Amino acid sequence: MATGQDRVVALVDMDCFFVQVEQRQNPHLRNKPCAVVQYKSWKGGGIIAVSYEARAFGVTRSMWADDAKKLCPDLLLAQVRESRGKANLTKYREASVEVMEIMSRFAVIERASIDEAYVDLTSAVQERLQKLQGQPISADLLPSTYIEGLPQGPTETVQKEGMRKQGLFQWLDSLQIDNLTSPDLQLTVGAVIVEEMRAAIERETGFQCSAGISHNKVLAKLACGLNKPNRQTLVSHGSVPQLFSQMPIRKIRSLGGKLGASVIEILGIEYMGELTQFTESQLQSHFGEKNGSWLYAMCRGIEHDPVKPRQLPKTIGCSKNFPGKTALATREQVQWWLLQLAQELEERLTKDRNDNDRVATQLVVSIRVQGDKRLSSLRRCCALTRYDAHKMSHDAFTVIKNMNTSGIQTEWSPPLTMLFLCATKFSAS
DNA sequence: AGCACTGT
DNA sequence: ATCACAGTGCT
Ligand SMILES: Nc1nc2c(ncn2[C@H]2C[C@H](O)[C@@H](COP(=O)(O)NP(=O)(O)OP(=O)(O)O)O2)c(=O)[nH]1
Ligand SMILES: [Mg+2]
Ligand SMILES: [Mg+2]
Repeated sequence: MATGQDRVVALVDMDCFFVQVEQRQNPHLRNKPCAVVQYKSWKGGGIIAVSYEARAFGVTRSMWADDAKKLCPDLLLAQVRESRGKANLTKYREASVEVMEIMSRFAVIERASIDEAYVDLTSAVQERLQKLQGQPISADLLPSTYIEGLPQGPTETVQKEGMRKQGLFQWLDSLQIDNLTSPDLQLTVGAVIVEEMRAAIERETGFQCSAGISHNKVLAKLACGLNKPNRQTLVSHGSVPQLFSQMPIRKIRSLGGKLGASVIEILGIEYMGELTQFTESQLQSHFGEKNGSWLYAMCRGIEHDPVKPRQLPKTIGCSKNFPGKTALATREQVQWWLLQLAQELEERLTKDRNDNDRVATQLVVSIRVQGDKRLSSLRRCCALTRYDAHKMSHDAFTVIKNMNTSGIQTEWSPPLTMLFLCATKFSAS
């Protein structure tokens, strides 16, 4: 804990998740360059998930499918289901629940996104350590594990699986010889458990995933990306100095945006490791007490954000953009789409209440007007008393109708480029 | 409470 | 003209 080695934390991330879901359903897509796309009409659809075969051609997320086909002519495409005029992600939310439920059998999980979850293995590691007590850890228990930073020094060596094994052997040889620390043993056992977790996910869903194992959430997530796909990486406390010495600051979670850019600009540094030069007080003065404290500890491999026990989303939301000439202008238009959104929301809320024994109590309504730089022009709350689509849509209209700045009966102005309904403030029931 | 930021 | 979500922190 003084060196931030009290916990064993893992981050599991499903490999090209939406693709895997579609590839499981359509075997003709397996082991092929493939992507998942929503809305075929505009340039073949926007790509939101890309198999690794397709990545090898340069296909990326946030790319029009027509442009993707220019890079990858044999690219196959699965379409997001469309329901009530909009993209419907239910299939991937259900697939995500399959996975989370398996992970819960092993430990406390924090659902971080639709396709990844943090795991706190600290207690499971102790449990496992007293079983087989004193018995050595065989390389056969870690068949897909990389040890970041290894192999090193002097004493297969040209291909990747050979590299992995050498690094693992070096790690395990130093373990059983007492040349490593107690937290290093714990991470190793954590990694044995994460192998079993990943094998169970694949056996029971067909989905492959990658994992990071380390002492905190940031290092776990960083480690998870070092060896994708279908592999897991152990980032020990001792590997942090070399790992961070050339790690771009933007690669650390929460520094990929404006804050990270201002750390680079204000301090004149490029890599996470350079942050160790500064005093905590110096970092607090530039970035605030909380950010400074977090940065001072994080650049040394230390962070204390806990794995929250939260397997379910906190909100259930429903949105649609209306770009360009499709922006909503008549009142009958806003009311029709508000109803479409409200109807999908009701279905999902009803399923939620039956599955998870809880009810939302607040309806958040957000819109965007044509010509606003910000992603949201107005957010407004109202009570959510019944799971009734028509009420929610009327209430959503009631709380935005004052945005219309026009006189004509059947006209809305300025036109709306975005509607968003969100149920929140869940309570047991 | 409304908003900005950050992430998948 | 990507888009559809979702969580956290500030004031
Ligand atoms: N609509 C939309 N969906 C997204 C976006 N980013 C991700 N998703 C959806 C699609 C993704 O399938 C899922 C998980 O996102 P990741 O873990 O960041 N990428 P993946 O799991 O696909 O591949 P790997 O993890 O091996 O890099 O969330 C986005 O910008 N937009
Ligand atoms: Mg993923
Ligand atoms: Mg992910």
